[PDB]
Amino acid sequence: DKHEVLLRMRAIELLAYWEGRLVTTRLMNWFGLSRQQASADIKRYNTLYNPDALIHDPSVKGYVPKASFQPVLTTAHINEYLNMLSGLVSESHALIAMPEPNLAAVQLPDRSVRPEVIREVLRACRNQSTLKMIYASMQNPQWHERIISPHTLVYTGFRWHVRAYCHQSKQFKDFLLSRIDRTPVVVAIESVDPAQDQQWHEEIVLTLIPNPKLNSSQQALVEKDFGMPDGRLQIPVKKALAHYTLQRYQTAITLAEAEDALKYPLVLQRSDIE
Amino acid sequence: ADKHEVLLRMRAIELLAYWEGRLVTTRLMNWFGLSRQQASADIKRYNTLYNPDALIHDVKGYVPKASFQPVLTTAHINEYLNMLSGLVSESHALIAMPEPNLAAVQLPDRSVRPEVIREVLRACRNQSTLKMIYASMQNPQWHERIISPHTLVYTGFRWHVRAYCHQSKQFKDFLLSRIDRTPVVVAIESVDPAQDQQWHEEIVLTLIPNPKLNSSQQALVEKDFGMPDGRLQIPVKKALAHYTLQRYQTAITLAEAEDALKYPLVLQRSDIEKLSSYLFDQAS
Ligand SMILES: [Cl-]
Repeated sequence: DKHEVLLRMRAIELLAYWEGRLVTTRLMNWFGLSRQQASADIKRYNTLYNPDALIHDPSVKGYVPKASFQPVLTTAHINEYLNMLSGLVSESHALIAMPEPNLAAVQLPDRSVRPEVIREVLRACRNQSTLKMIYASMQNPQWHERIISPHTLVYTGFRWHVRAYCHQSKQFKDFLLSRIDRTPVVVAIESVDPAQDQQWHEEIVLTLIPNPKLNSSQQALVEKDFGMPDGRLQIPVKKALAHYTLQRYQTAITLAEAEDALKYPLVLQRSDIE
Repeated sequence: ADKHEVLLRMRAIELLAYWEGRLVTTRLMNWFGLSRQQASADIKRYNTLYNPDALIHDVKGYVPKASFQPVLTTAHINEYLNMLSGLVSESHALIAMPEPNLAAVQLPDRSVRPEVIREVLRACRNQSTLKMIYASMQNPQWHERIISPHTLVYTGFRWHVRAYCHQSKQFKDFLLSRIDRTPVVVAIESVDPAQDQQWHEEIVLTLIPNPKLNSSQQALVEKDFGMPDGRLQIPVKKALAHYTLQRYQTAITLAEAEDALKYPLVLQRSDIEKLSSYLFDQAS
């Protein structure tokens, strides 16, 4: 089964698992299917993908998941349900998306990343090319020339950057896409092998724990909030993405942050701080 | 004429052209499982019915005309990432790699249970009243709450339901990770969500570069947030204002603001007064 069919199989699984009820009319409205094709899709799911996981409930005039029901196409993350609904309605321009009634999603609409920059940066990552561009940083906020060999575009959840060799500092660094003036241009200067970006290829395990300033009842709640399996979250990450992962989890890194236990219920275990 | 699946192929053509500057027929064929004949028919359709002569053959595929404008998508990079992320199954990963040269930092949620979503969502749709078991940082022992939920909210970090709390007679935010077992529908008359004043009242927050940064530094913050007058104006519901400020990593306190390079973006001092008390909007 190819993309079209699988996306419908995925929608059947998600409606049943997260809503607890699947009616053909929802599938019809989502995909513009006939009632016949929608019914046949539910049959294919209940026959080929998740055998007898769905039970017709004539009362609720719909299908419900059996108590045995486990997803087979999706992970059991609620992220899967939000991603399905968001793909049916694009509102990436909105501060607050409303993919369906009774659901609001807080977004960060990004206007600052130009297509002409992405086009060049992505081509240079694919070609392992070198770029000449105009940049500004907090350290050096006057526009200046930079020569970079990019390997990977990165979305942090807040900002876009490219991981690139800087030919002046001879270091692998993170370059903000919002801070590139005009169109980068390809130059015939030898690029550095991305396999030499140690921080990028080296993995570390971050251990996040409930804030020690919380009482033990409050700590049990933090374990629940983060679905911690054994009183911690262990997150394997590339060294060069570790800082961004911690900010994505809103983890306390600093002493004054960890002191505000209500604001920062999650801290990085000290050994890892080093 | 075009249903979801055809509209997805059209958007994909447009986003590859606009963001990558090149559309290779093999990319289409692999993404949607098309023959070269179906792939070329899709390009012909976008080029005929959607964006007349926007694409030209050249590379085993097509390039945007110099006058190329997107017709199906806003010029937000979010649309490109959304399209790519829809094609692969990576909602579980710390770091998604939706294509070989793009890494996305994600927050996979491990705490929201489907039996809770099933009951809360149905109750939102039905305007029902629920009894449930809840714990807060204030009262971290399990206790009963009686709620009339109206909206599920994802903040970018956590999931909550906006609901009327029948004991406190106040609309509050209940974290979905803090419900134990399955909520039960009860006979109590639900409360009209039209009475949630904080949900219905819109406000406008003003975000500025951190005044501790020098003039040159402040100009880059303006470039980062596409705000060339020096102010970013955020219209938002009062009950979502704190979540918006957090999603933007904005300083709201003096102590926060004092750290310029951690908080380059700050809330205007005169707007602090318009904000609710965060940890009074949270259920007990
Ligand atoms: Cl790529």
